[PDB]
Amino acid sequence: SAIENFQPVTADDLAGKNPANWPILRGNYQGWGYSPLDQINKDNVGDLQLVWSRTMEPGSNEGAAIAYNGVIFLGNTNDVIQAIDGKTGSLIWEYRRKLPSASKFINSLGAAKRSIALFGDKVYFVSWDNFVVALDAKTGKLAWETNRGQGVEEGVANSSGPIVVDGVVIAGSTCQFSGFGCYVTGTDAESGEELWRNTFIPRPGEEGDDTWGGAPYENRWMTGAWGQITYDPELDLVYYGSTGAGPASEVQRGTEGGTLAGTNTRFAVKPKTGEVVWKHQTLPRDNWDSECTFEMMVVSTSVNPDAKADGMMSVGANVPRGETRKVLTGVPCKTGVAWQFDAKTGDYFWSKATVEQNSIASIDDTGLVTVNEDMILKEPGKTYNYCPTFLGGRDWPSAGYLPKSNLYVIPLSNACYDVMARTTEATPADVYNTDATLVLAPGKTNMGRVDAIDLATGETKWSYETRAALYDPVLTTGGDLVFVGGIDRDFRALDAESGKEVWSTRLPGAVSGYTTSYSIDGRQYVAVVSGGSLGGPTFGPTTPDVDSASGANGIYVFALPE
Ligand SMILES: O=C(O)c1cc(C(=O)O)c2c(n1)C(=O)C(=O)c1cc(C(=O)O)[nH]c1-2
Ligand SMILES: [Ca+2]
Ligand SMILES: [Cl-]
Ligand SMILES: [Zn+2]
Ligand SMILES: [Zn+2]
Ligand SMILES: [Zn+2]
Ligand SMILES: [Zn+2]
Repeated sequence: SAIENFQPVTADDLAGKNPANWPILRGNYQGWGYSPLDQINKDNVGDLQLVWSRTMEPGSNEGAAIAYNGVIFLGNTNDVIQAIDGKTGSLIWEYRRKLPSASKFINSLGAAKRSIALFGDKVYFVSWDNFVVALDAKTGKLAWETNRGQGVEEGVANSSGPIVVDGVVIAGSTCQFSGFGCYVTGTDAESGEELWRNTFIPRPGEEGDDTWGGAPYENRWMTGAWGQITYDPELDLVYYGSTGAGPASEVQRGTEGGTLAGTNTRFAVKPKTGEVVWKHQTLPRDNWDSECTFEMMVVSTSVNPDAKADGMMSVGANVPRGETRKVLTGVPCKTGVAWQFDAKTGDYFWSKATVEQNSIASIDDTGLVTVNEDMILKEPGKTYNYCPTFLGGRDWPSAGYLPKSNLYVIPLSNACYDVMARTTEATPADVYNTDATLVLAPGKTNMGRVDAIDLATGETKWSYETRAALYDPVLTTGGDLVFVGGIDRDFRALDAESGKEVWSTRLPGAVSGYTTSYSIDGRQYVAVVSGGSLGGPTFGPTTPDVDSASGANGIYVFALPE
C-alpha cells in the first residue's frame, strides 16, 4: 500500500525540495540536517508521544531513517536493509546480505552504516565486503552489485553511505586496519560500472610526495575518506574530506616533519569525472587521528567574522566583508575547528575553535595550519596531554543548520586525551599504535555539548551542556527545535533560540543514530535510530554517575497525539 505507487527519486528530491520527505542522510544534498516541517514546535513538543518503533540488527547503531513518500528506508548493521511503513512501523521488505564469518573482516567499522542512498527506483549502499550494491526500492531485491576490491580480509569498507549525483553513486571508504590507503569512487547508477576513483596518498615522485618525510610508499597507511559526502547543485560540486595516516606518531610512521599532502584535505570535485576543482588541507602533519572527513555544509551567508569571537583562529586576507557568498562551512575534523571557504573557489574566509584543542598552534590569513610541536608524538611511551581526543571534539555525529537564524549547530564532547605511542613496533593491526586515557577538558564538568554558531560572525550564540557525552547527530527544524540524543539515553528537543531543553524522552539504550523528520497525511513524524555505538563505552566511564547502557537497537518514531 505505502510502497504501491512508488515515484522515481530525482535530483529535486535529493536537493530537499519536498519537506515532507527526508530522502538523503542530511535531508538535502547540501548537508543541512534540517527539516522545514513546523507542525512540532516549542509550544507543543512537550506532548510528543511514541507512535511506533522497530527492532534493528545488533551492533553499532548509527543509521538514519531515510523517508520518502510514506516509506522508511533503513540501513541496519550487517548489511540488513529494510523498507518500513512510515505510518505504522510494519516491515515492507528486508534484504539480508550473505556474510562470510565476521572474523574474516579485519575492519569491523564496515558493519555499521550511517545511510543508504536513493535515486530513481533504487536503494544504494556499500556492503561490508566493499561492493556498491543497488536494490530495487520497491522490493529490496538486488538489481546489481559491483566489487570495488580489497574487502573482508583486506579491510576496505564504507561506514557513512553513498550519495547519488547526476546518475553517479559517489562513495568514500575506510581502510583503518590496512597497510595502504584508500579512495572515493563514482559508479554509474544504472549500469554499475565504476567511472572514477580518487586516491589521496601521493605515489613516489608525484605531487606532494616530498611532504611524507621520506617514508616508503608501502609504509603509508590508512588515509581514506570515511565521512559524509555533500553536494551543491548550482555549482555542481561534490564535497568530501580525506583522513590522516597511521600509526599516529610521525616518528613511528617515518614521516618526521612531514605535512603529509593528501591527508585531512577538503576536496571539491566534479561528480561525473572525479576532477578536483579545489582543495584545502585542514590539518597537516596529523599526529592525532584528526580525520578531516566530516560533513561540510553549503550555505549562503553574509560574511562578517569577528576577529575577537571566542576561538577565532584567523580571518582570511581576502575576506569579502559584508558580502553575501555561497560558502562551504562547518567543522571538518575531530579537532573541532569550524572553517568557512568560498564554496566555488575555496578562498579562505575564517576558522574558529570550539572545544579546547591544542594540536593547532595557529592558522594564518591564508588558512595555512601550523601544528603545535609540543603535541607531536616524538617520544614513544611519553604521555602527551592532547586536547581533544580521537573521538573529538566532534566525530561523525553531524551538525544541523538553522536557516532562519543562520546558526550552525554542532554536537561536541568536552574531552581531552592523555595519549602515548606504544613502545612496540606499529603494524596496520595496531591502528594508531597508541594507548590513551580520556579525561574531561580543563575546567569542564559536562562532557556533552552543543554549540550554535552564527555563520556570518563566527560568534557562538548559545551552548547547551549536559553531564554525559552526546556523541549523536542533531536535527534542526522549522519549528525552531534542535533534537539530539545522548549516552545518557535521553532523546531531547532544545529551543533553537536559546539552547534550553524543552522536552525529552528516555530510550532503552544510548541514543546513537541519526534523527530525521518527515510527514504523512499532514502528520509530522520524528524518527531516531538508537541503541549504542563506540560512544558509550568510550565516554561513559568519565561520568559513571550517568546510566549510559547500550542495548535495544531500534528505530523510534514520535509525533503529536492524533
Ligand atoms: O580511519 C578510518 O578509516 C575510520 C573509520 C571509522 C568508521 O568508518 O566508522 C571511524 C574512524 N576511522 C575514527 O577515527 C573514529 O574515531 C570513529 C568513530 C566511529 C564510530 O562509529 O563511532 N567510527 C570511526
Ligand atoms: Ca580513523
Ligand atoms: Cl515526492
Ligand atoms: Zn519527489
Ligand atoms: Zn586553500
Ligand atoms: Zn562579535
Ligand atoms: Zn530531559
